[PDB]
Amino acid sequence: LVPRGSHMASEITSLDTENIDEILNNADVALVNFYADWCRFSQMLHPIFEEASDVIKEEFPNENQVVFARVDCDQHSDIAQRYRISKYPTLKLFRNGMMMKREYRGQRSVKALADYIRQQKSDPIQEIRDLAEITTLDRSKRNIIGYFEQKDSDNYRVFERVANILHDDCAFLSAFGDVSKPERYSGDNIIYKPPGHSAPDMVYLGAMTNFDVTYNWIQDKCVPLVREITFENGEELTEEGLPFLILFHMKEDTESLEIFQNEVARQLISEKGTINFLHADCDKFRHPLLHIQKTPADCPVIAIDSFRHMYVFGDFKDVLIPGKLKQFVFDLHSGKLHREFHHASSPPESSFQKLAPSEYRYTLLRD
Repeated sequence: LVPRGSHMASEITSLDTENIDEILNNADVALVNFYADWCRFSQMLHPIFEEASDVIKEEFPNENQVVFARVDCDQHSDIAQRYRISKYPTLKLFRNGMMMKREYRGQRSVKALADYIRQQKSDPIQEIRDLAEITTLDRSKRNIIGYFEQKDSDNYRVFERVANILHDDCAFLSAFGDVSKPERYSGDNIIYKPPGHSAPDMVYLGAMTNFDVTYNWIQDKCVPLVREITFENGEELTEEGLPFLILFHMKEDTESLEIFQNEVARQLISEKGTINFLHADCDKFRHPLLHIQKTPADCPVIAIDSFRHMYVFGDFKDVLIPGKLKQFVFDLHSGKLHREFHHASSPPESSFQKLAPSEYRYTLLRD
Protein backbone atom coordinates (compact mmCIF):
# COMPACT_ATOMS: atom_id res chain seq x y z
CA LEU A 1 0.00 0.00 0.00
CA VAL A 2 1.36 3.39 -1.10
CA PRO A 3 1.43 5.88 1.81
CA ARG A 4 -0.83 8.95 1.80
CA GLY A 5 -0.07 12.50 2.87
CA SER A 6 -1.91 11.73 6.12
CA HIS A 7 0.56 8.96 6.98
CA MET A 8 1.36 9.07 10.66
CA ALA A 9 3.82 7.80 13.24
CA SER A 10 3.38 7.18 16.97
CA GLU A 11 5.15 5.24 19.70
CA ILE A 12 1.80 3.96 21.02
CA THR A 13 1.52 0.22 20.46
CA SER A 14 -0.41 -0.54 17.27
CA LEU A 15 -2.86 -3.45 17.53
CA ASP A 16 -3.40 -5.91 14.68
CA THR A 17 -5.28 -9.20 14.32
CA GLU A 18 -2.23 -11.23 15.36
CA ASN A 19 -1.30 -9.33 18.55
CA ILE A 20 -4.57 -7.92 19.90
CA ASP A 21 -5.92 -10.82 21.97
CA GLU A 22 -2.72 -11.38 23.94
CA ILE A 23 -2.00 -7.70 24.53
CA LEU A 24 -5.54 -6.99 25.72
CA ASN A 25 -6.12 -10.21 27.70
CA ASN A 26 -2.99 -9.64 29.77
CA ALA A 27 -3.64 -5.94 30.45
CA ASP A 28 -5.38 -5.40 33.78
CA VAL A 29 -6.58 -2.09 32.33
CA ALA A 30 -6.16 -1.08 28.68
CA LEU A 31 -7.25 2.11 26.97
CA VAL A 32 -7.49 1.68 23.20
CA ASN A 33 -7.84 4.51 20.67
CA PHE A 34 -9.81 3.35 17.61
CA TYR A 35 -9.01 5.96 14.94
CA ALA A 36 -8.44 6.70 11.26
CA ASP A 37 -5.61 8.68 9.62
CA TRP A 38 -8.01 10.82 7.63
CA CYS A 39 -10.11 11.82 10.70
CA ARG A 40 -9.36 15.36 11.90
CA PHE A 41 -10.60 14.50 15.40
CA SER A 42 -8.29 11.47 15.54
CA GLN A 43 -5.46 13.69 14.29
CA MET A 44 -5.83 16.17 17.18
CA LEU A 45 -6.21 13.35 19.71
CA HIS A 46 -3.00 11.49 18.93
CA PRO A 47 -0.49 13.81 20.67
CA ILE A 48 -2.86 14.13 23.62
CA PHE A 49 -3.21 10.35 23.85
CA GLU A 50 0.56 9.85 23.82
CA GLU A 51 1.42 12.43 26.49
CA ALA A 52 -1.36 11.03 28.69
CA SER A 53 0.27 7.62 28.26
CA ASP A 54 3.71 8.85 29.33
CA VAL A 55 2.18 10.58 32.36
CA ILE A 56 0.28 7.46 33.39
CA LYS A 57 3.20 5.08 32.82
CA GLU A 58 5.23 7.12 35.31
CA GLU A 59 2.58 6.34 37.95
CA PHE A 60 1.88 2.74 36.84
CA PRO A 61 5.29 1.46 35.72
CA ASN A 62 4.71 -2.28 36.15
CA GLU A 63 4.05 -4.45 33.10
CA ASN A 64 0.38 -4.89 32.15
CA GLN A 65 -0.79 -2.47 34.85
CA VAL A 66 -2.15 0.05 32.32
CA VAL A 67 -1.69 -0.51 28.58
CA PHE A 68 -2.26 2.24 26.00
CA ALA A 69 -2.88 1.02 22.47
CA ARG A 70 -4.47 2.18 19.22
CA VAL A 71 -6.28 0.55 16.29
CA ASP A 72 -6.08 1.88 12.73
CA CYS A 73 -9.63 1.05 11.72
CA ASP A 74 -8.84 1.39 8.00
CA GLN A 75 -6.01 -1.15 8.18
CA HIS A 76 -7.98 -3.47 10.51
CA SER A 77 -11.65 -3.36 9.57
CA ASP A 78 -12.20 -6.77 11.18
CA ILE A 79 -11.07 -5.41 14.55
CA ALA A 80 -13.17 -2.28 14.02
CA GLN A 81 -16.19 -4.44 13.20
CA ARG A 82 -15.44 -6.72 16.15
CA TYR A 83 -15.85 -3.84 18.60
CA ARG A 84 -18.72 -2.19 16.68
CA ILE A 85 -16.86 1.06 16.08
CA SER A 86 -19.26 3.69 14.75
CA LYS A 87 -17.20 6.90 15.06
CA TYR A 88 -13.60 8.09 15.24
CA PRO A 89 -11.84 8.48 17.55
CA THR A 90 -13.44 5.95 19.91
CA LEU A 91 -11.74 5.33 23.28
CA LYS A 92 -12.60 1.93 24.73
CA LEU A 93 -11.53 0.68 28.17
CA PHE A 94 -10.70 -3.02 28.61
CA ARG A 95 -10.12 -5.09 31.73
CA ASN A 96 -8.34 -8.42 31.17
CA GLY A 97 -9.50 -8.38 27.56
CA MET A 98 -13.13 -7.59 28.41
CA MET A 99 -14.50 -4.38 26.94
CA MET A 100 -16.18 -2.07 29.42
CA LYS A 101 -19.64 -0.73 28.59
CA ARG A 102 -18.66 2.93 29.07
CA GLU A 103 -16.29 4.64 26.62
CA TYR A 104 -14.14 7.58 27.54
CA ARG A 105 -16.27 10.51 26.46
CA GLY A 106 -14.73 13.30 28.57
CA GLN A 107 -12.40 16.22 27.98
CA ARG A 108 -9.70 15.49 25.39
CA SER A 109 -6.89 16.74 27.59
CA VAL A 110 -3.84 15.06 29.05
CA LYS A 111 -5.12 15.92 32.53
CA ALA A 112 -8.69 14.63 32.13
CA LEU A 113 -7.39 11.47 30.45
CA ALA A 114 -4.89 10.78 33.25
CA ASP A 115 -7.53 11.55 35.90
CA TYR A 116 -9.85 9.02 34.23
CA ILE A 117 -7.30 6.20 34.33
CA ARG A 118 -6.45 7.12 37.92
CA GLN A 119 -10.13 6.83 38.88
CA GLN A 120 -10.50 3.59 36.99
CA LYS A 121 -7.43 1.98 38.49
CA SER A 122 -8.54 2.97 42.00
CA ASP A 123 -9.93 0.28 44.32
CA PRO A 124 -13.70 0.92 44.30
CA ILE A 125 -14.59 -1.50 47.12
CA GLN A 126 -15.01 0.00 50.56
CA GLU A 127 -14.14 -2.47 53.32
CA ILE A 128 -16.47 -2.65 56.31
CA ARG A 129 -14.72 -2.65 59.70
CA ASP A 130 -17.90 -2.88 61.80
CA LEU A 131 -21.09 -4.74 60.90
CA ALA A 132 -23.04 -1.80 62.38
CA GLU A 133 -22.14 0.14 59.21
CA ILE A 134 -24.65 -1.91 57.19
CA THR A 135 -27.46 -0.21 59.13
CA THR A 136 -26.16 3.24 58.15
CA LEU A 137 -25.84 2.37 54.45
CA ASP A 138 -27.11 5.09 52.13
CA ARG A 139 -30.14 3.30 50.68
CA SER A 140 -30.72 6.01 48.07
CA LYS A 141 -28.27 4.06 45.83
CA ARG A 142 -27.55 0.41 44.99
CA ASN A 143 -25.23 -1.48 47.33
CA ILE A 144 -23.60 -4.90 46.92
CA ILE A 145 -21.97 -6.43 50.00
CA GLY A 146 -19.61 -9.39 49.86
CA TYR A 147 -18.87 -11.38 53.03
CA PHE A 148 -15.67 -13.41 52.76
CA GLU A 149 -13.60 -15.35 55.25
CA GLN A 150 -10.41 -14.36 53.43
CA LYS A 151 -9.39 -11.62 51.03
CA ASP A 152 -6.76 -14.03 49.68
CA SER A 153 -9.35 -16.38 48.22
CA ASP A 154 -10.86 -17.37 44.89
CA ASN A 155 -14.27 -16.03 45.96
CA TYR A 156 -12.93 -12.56 46.70
CA ARG A 157 -10.90 -12.52 43.49
CA VAL A 158 -14.11 -13.09 41.50
CA PHE A 159 -15.85 -10.38 43.51
CA GLU A 160 -12.90 -8.03 42.96
CA ARG A 161 -13.11 -8.56 39.18
CA VAL A 162 -16.83 -7.80 39.13
CA ALA A 163 -16.60 -4.72 41.28
CA ASN A 164 -13.87 -3.35 39.07
CA ILE A 165 -16.11 -3.71 36.05
CA LEU A 166 -19.28 -2.37 37.61
CA HIS A 167 -18.22 0.24 40.12
CA ASP A 168 -19.73 2.92 37.95
CA ASP A 169 -23.13 1.17 38.24
CA CYS A 170 -23.17 0.15 41.92
CA ALA A 171 -21.43 0.59 45.27
CA PHE A 172 -19.43 -2.45 46.32
CA LEU A 173 -18.50 -3.24 49.92
CA SER A 174 -16.53 -6.07 51.51
CA ALA A 175 -16.16 -7.63 54.96
CA PHE A 176 -13.54 -10.17 56.02
CA GLY A 177 -12.50 -12.44 58.84
CA ASP A 178 -14.02 -11.94 62.28
CA VAL A 179 -15.98 -8.89 61.05
CA SER A 180 -17.53 -11.19 58.43
CA LYS A 181 -17.99 -14.40 60.45
CA PRO A 182 -21.42 -13.52 62.01
CA GLU A 183 -22.99 -13.45 58.52
CA ARG A 184 -20.84 -16.37 57.28
CA TYR A 185 -22.82 -19.28 58.75
CA SER A 186 -23.10 -21.16 55.44
CA GLY A 187 -19.83 -19.73 54.06
CA ASP A 188 -18.96 -16.72 51.95
CA ASN A 189 -21.98 -14.80 50.66
CA ILE A 190 -22.93 -11.95 48.32
CA ILE A 191 -25.91 -9.73 49.12
CA TYR A 192 -27.65 -7.07 47.04
CA LYS A 193 -29.29 -4.23 48.98
CA PRO A 194 -31.84 -2.50 46.69
CA PRO A 195 -32.61 1.21 47.10
CA GLY A 196 -35.08 2.02 49.88
CA HIS A 197 -36.08 0.19 53.06
CA SER A 198 -39.22 -1.51 51.70
CA ALA A 199 -37.26 -3.96 49.48
CA PRO A 200 -35.72 -7.03 51.16
CA ASP A 201 -32.14 -8.12 50.65
CA MET A 202 -31.42 -10.38 47.68
CA VAL A 203 -28.95 -13.25 48.13
CA TYR A 204 -26.68 -14.70 45.44
CA LEU A 205 -27.13 -18.47 45.16
CA GLY A 206 -24.62 -19.30 42.41
CA ALA A 207 -21.01 -20.40 42.62
CA MET A 208 -18.88 -17.52 43.86
CA THR A 209 -15.90 -19.12 42.08
CA ASN A 210 -17.76 -18.62 38.81
CA PHE A 211 -16.96 -15.18 37.42
CA ASP A 212 -19.41 -15.66 34.54
CA VAL A 213 -22.39 -16.49 36.76
CA THR A 214 -21.47 -14.06 39.54
CA TYR A 215 -21.05 -11.23 37.02
CA ASN A 216 -24.42 -12.02 35.42
CA TRP A 217 -26.27 -11.99 38.75
CA ILE A 218 -24.75 -8.71 39.99
CA GLN A 219 -25.02 -6.96 36.64
CA ASP A 220 -28.69 -8.01 36.55
CA LYS A 221 -29.29 -6.15 39.81
CA CYS A 222 -27.40 -3.10 38.52
CA VAL A 223 -29.59 -2.57 35.46
CA PRO A 224 -33.18 -1.37 36.04
CA LEU A 225 -35.91 -1.66 33.44
CA VAL A 226 -36.25 2.16 33.35
CA ARG A 227 -32.81 3.75 33.34
CA GLU A 228 -32.21 7.31 34.40
CA ILE A 229 -30.85 9.45 31.59
CA THR A 230 -28.26 12.04 32.68
CA PHE A 231 -25.95 14.42 30.88
CA GLU A 232 -23.13 11.97 31.58
CA ASN A 233 -24.72 8.89 29.98
CA GLY A 234 -26.68 10.61 27.21
CA GLU A 235 -24.25 9.88 24.38
CA GLU A 236 -24.13 6.23 25.34
CA LEU A 237 -27.93 5.94 25.53
CA THR A 238 -28.45 7.57 22.12
CA GLU A 239 -25.93 5.11 20.65
CA GLU A 240 -28.12 2.15 21.47
CA GLY A 241 -30.04 3.32 18.40
CA LEU A 242 -33.54 3.19 19.92
CA PRO A 243 -36.09 6.01 20.26
CA PHE A 244 -36.69 7.18 23.82
CA LEU A 245 -39.81 6.85 25.96
CA ILE A 246 -39.18 9.25 28.83
CA LEU A 247 -40.88 10.07 32.09
CA PHE A 248 -39.88 13.58 33.10
CA HIS A 249 -40.53 14.08 36.80
CA MET A 250 -39.36 16.02 39.87
CA LYS A 251 -36.65 14.33 41.91
CA GLU A 252 -39.02 14.23 44.90
CA ASP A 253 -41.86 12.83 42.75
CA THR A 254 -41.22 9.16 43.49
CA GLU A 255 -44.88 8.23 43.07
CA SER A 256 -45.11 8.87 39.35
CA LEU A 257 -41.79 7.10 38.76
CA GLU A 258 -43.11 4.03 40.54
CA ILE A 259 -46.35 4.13 38.54
CA PHE A 260 -44.40 4.51 35.31
CA GLN A 261 -41.94 1.69 35.97
CA ASN A 262 -44.84 -0.64 36.87
CA GLU A 263 -46.86 0.18 33.74
CA VAL A 264 -43.79 -0.22 31.53
CA ALA A 265 -43.18 -3.59 33.17
CA ARG A 266 -46.86 -4.47 32.66
CA GLN A 267 -47.45 -3.30 29.08
CA LEU A 268 -44.17 -2.83 27.21
CA ILE A 269 -42.05 -5.96 27.70
CA SER A 270 -42.68 -6.86 24.06
CA GLU A 271 -41.15 -3.45 23.12
CA LYS A 272 -37.90 -4.01 25.08
CA GLY A 273 -35.70 -4.07 22.00
CA THR A 274 -37.79 -1.52 20.10
CA ILE A 275 -37.73 1.55 22.40
CA ASN A 276 -35.59 2.62 25.36
CA PHE A 277 -37.46 3.15 28.64
CA LEU A 278 -36.05 6.08 30.58
CA HIS A 279 -36.79 8.69 33.20
CA ALA A 280 -35.24 12.10 33.71
CA ASP A 281 -35.06 14.77 36.41
CA CYS A 282 -37.19 17.58 35.03
CA ASP A 283 -35.11 20.36 36.63
CA LYS A 284 -31.96 19.06 34.95
CA PHE A 285 -33.72 18.56 31.61
CA ARG A 286 -35.51 21.91 31.38
CA HIS A 287 -34.08 22.54 27.89
CA PRO A 288 -35.51 19.35 26.27
CA LEU A 289 -38.81 20.06 28.05
CA LEU A 290 -38.92 23.44 26.28
CA HIS A 291 -38.89 21.50 22.98
CA ILE A 292 -42.37 20.28 23.93
CA GLN A 293 -43.41 23.57 25.53
CA LYS A 294 -43.43 22.06 29.01
CA THR A 295 -42.05 23.29 32.32
CA PRO A 296 -41.38 21.46 35.60
CA ALA A 297 -44.86 22.65 36.61
CA ASP A 298 -46.31 20.43 33.88
CA CYS A 299 -44.53 17.31 35.21
CA PRO A 300 -45.01 14.37 35.37
CA VAL A 301 -44.77 14.36 31.58
CA ILE A 302 -44.42 11.24 29.43
CA ALA A 303 -42.81 11.91 26.06
CA ILE A 304 -41.24 10.09 23.13
CA ASP A 305 -38.11 11.37 21.40
CA SER A 306 -37.67 9.59 18.08
CA PHE A 307 -34.41 11.51 17.32
CA ARG A 308 -36.39 13.22 14.59
CA HIS A 309 -39.32 14.51 16.62
CA MET A 310 -40.76 14.69 20.12
CA TYR A 311 -44.31 13.57 21.03
CA VAL A 312 -46.30 14.15 24.23
CA PHE A 313 -48.42 11.52 25.96
CA GLY A 314 -51.73 13.26 26.63
CA ASP A 315 -52.13 13.26 30.41
CA PHE A 316 -50.09 11.38 32.99
CA LYS A 317 -53.11 9.75 34.67
CA ASP A 318 -54.01 8.05 31.39
CA VAL A 319 -51.00 5.79 31.88
CA LEU A 320 -53.24 3.92 34.34
CA ILE A 321 -55.72 3.10 31.54
CA PRO A 322 -54.85 -0.44 30.40
CA GLY A 323 -54.10 -0.01 26.70
CA LYS A 324 -52.92 3.60 26.56
CA LEU A 325 -49.15 3.46 27.05
CA LYS A 326 -48.68 0.55 24.64
CA GLN A 327 -50.84 2.33 22.05
CA PHE A 328 -48.59 5.38 22.42
CA VAL A 329 -45.48 3.45 21.39
CA PHE A 330 -47.37 1.55 18.68
CA ASP A 331 -48.57 4.90 17.30
CA LEU A 332 -44.92 5.93 17.08
CA HIS A 333 -43.90 2.95 14.94
CA SER A 334 -46.98 3.13 12.69
CA GLY A 335 -46.26 6.80 11.90
CA LYS A 336 -49.59 7.83 13.44
CA LEU A 337 -48.12 10.17 16.07
CA HIS A 338 -46.41 12.10 13.30
CA ARG A 339 -49.52 12.02 11.12
CA GLU A 340 -51.99 13.16 13.80
CA PHE A 341 -49.83 15.84 15.43
CA HIS A 342 -51.89 19.01 15.79
CA HIS A 343 -51.25 22.43 17.34
CA ALA A 344 -49.76 19.15 7.97
CA SER A 345 -47.90 20.69 10.91
CA SER A 346 -44.54 19.11 11.70
CA PRO A 347 -44.14 17.95 15.33
CA PRO A 348 -41.35 19.69 17.26
CA GLU A 349 -37.84 18.51 16.52
CA SER A 350 -35.94 15.98 18.64
CA SER A 351 -34.04 17.40 21.59
CA PHE A 352 -32.06 14.29 22.55
CA GLN A 353 -30.47 14.06 19.12
CA LYS A 354 -28.32 16.86 20.57
CA LEU A 355 -26.87 14.51 23.15
CA ALA A 356 -25.88 11.91 20.52
CA PRO A 357 -22.26 11.76 19.28
CA SER A 358 -21.75 14.98 17.33
CA GLU A 359 -20.08 15.70 13.99
CA TYR A 360 -18.40 18.54 15.91
CA ARG A 361 -16.66 15.94 18.08
CA TYR A 362 -16.27 12.84 15.88
CA THR A 363 -16.08 11.46 12.39
CA LEU A 364 -19.44 9.68 12.34
CA LEU A 365 -19.77 6.38 10.47
CA ARG A 366 -22.82 5.55 8.33
CA ASP A 367 -25.52 3.18 9.55
